[PDB]
Amino acid sequence: GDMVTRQALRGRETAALLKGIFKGSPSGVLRRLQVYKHCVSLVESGDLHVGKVSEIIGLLMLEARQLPGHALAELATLFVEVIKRGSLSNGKSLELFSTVLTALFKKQLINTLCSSKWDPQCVIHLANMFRDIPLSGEELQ
Repeated sequence: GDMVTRQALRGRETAALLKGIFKGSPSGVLRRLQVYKHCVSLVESGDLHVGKVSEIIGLLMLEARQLPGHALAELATLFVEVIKRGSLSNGKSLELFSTVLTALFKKQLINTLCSSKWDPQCVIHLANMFRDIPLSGEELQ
């Protein structure tokens, strides 16, 4: 994954890396999860252009449907940890988290999110994510 991260400076080969992820998919789950976490970190860096980040997020959302429950839960926990760290400055991570939540312990996940303290200057992005995936009657209150 580190080599792919180094090679994805231009952003042209990242799609080929996704094919490599497919080569991982058909050991595979852990490599895919690590690649997803590193891609989330790279998008959080913000160095990549808007179009490349949008295409990468779309491809990741499309590919996340086939992933198993354990990898999805691990990615959700990592996203919650990143939100607690408050190092997010783009809505692409919010869209990815919304897609992961839509794929679907979900009630416990949103309850734990509710118990947490929000980071100022990211409340609008949290609201964007919440309208992306609606909550229940009691959690929304």
